[PDB]
Amino acid sequence: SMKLTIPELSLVVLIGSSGSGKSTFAKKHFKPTEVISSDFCRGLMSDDENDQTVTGAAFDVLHYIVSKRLQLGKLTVVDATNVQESARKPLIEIAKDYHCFPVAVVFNLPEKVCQERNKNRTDRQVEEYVIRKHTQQMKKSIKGLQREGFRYVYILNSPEEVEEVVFERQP
Amino acid sequence: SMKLTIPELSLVVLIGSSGSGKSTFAKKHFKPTEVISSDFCRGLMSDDENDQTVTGAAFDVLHYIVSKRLQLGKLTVVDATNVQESARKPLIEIAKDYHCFPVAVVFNLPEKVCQERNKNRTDRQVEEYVIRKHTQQMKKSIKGLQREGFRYVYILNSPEEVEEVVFERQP
DNA sequence: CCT
Ligand SMILES: Nc1nc2c(ncn2[C@@H]2O[C@H](COP(=O)(O)OP(=O)(O)OP(=O)(O)O)[C@@H](O)[C@H]2O)c(=O)[nH]1
Ligand SMILES: Nc1nc2c(ncn2[C@@H]2O[C@H](COP(=O)(O)OP(=O)(O)OP(=O)(O)O)[C@@H](O)[C@H]2O)c(=O)[nH]1
Ligand SMILES: [Mg+2]
Ligand SMILES: [Mg+2]
Repeated sequence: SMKLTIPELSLVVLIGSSGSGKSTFAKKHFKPTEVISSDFCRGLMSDDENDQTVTGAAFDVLHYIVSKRLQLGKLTVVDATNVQESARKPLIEIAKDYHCFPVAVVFNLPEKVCQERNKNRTDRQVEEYVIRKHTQQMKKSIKGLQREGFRYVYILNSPEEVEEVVFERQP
Repeated sequence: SMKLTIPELSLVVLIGSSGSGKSTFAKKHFKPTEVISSDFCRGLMSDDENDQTVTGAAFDVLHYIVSKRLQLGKLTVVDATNVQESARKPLIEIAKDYHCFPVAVVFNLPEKVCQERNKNRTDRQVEEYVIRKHTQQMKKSIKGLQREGFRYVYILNSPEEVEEVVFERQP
């Protein structure tokens, strides 16, 4: 296995294109109440599936819920694309304010893996250009994550490595 | 600053071309007895500064000293180039054997910075082709370090980032 | 400088 160490109080930020397997991974490794996804926060704002007209409100709600869980000292996982620096920065600042380590888990998979998974999804699908763009953004982001303020940066480079991951939580 | 977290029980493996500043960095951040350098181990095998033939024995000696220190529960830093996967593999095995975390600290500096520091050092220089080779080997190594078994991988991407490092040791 |  590939062991990824995280502090008992962490903010775990998943970073990956649509189709990279972020939500699948979060379900496998974390309790449901530890995981706050952008899709869930959109669903609070709208009774339409994956409503694109409420994006800003949904991310405001995600930041708020994340902050209040960290205030209570509860480990939290942010399940969103997080491929833009502008997306990650508030999460780093929130972790700081609550004396929490921010941890990056990056799904560094080839674009084709994500494009192929996308076409077979039974929940929702995105257009090909979205995944092309996310993948470019993700790859561009890797080098500067430590400098951005992530205390541990874990990069997963294939489905096989993702599959092998085990988390070790430290008190 | 850039905070690098390491457990009190760590094997810290410095990875970098000749000239990248490994020994200077080790001296700034760790106690002298914590640092085992390949240069010191060659010196135990020969007073001939340029006796090429002692390299294999010197690394056997280095590995054994590291083993015994980790067995004693003493944090140890390996001060050698560590740019070949074959050099890192036995160090990872040692850390595992004594239930210690192997940590990678990578001096990802441009070849030119290393070449210039080599030209200007007054202690012991290497030939230009050596630094060209080391830098190529170092860059090729970065992606695979986590999969080799390093539990924390810290990449320093400029002299500015190297100077900003502070270690936080956690027990 | 793991030649
Ligand atoms: N074979 C295999 N398929 C996977 C794996 N992980 C995810 N998938 C499939 O890939 C598709 C996308 O997975 P998700 O976890 O929803 O991807 P995501 O990164 O959350 O995507 P977004 O929510 O759009 O950002 C789903 O149909 C998954 O079942 C995996 O580890 N192995
Ligand atoms: N300006 C500046 N010079 C440095 C720094 N670190 C090292 N140097 C200089 O670079 C030269 C080599 O530094 P070392 O620490 O000996 O490099 P090394 O990586 O141990 O080299 P090898 O033992 O040959 O593998 C010395 O002359 C240092 O004074 C630094 O952080 N800033
Ligand atoms: Mg998802
Ligand atoms: Mg040195």
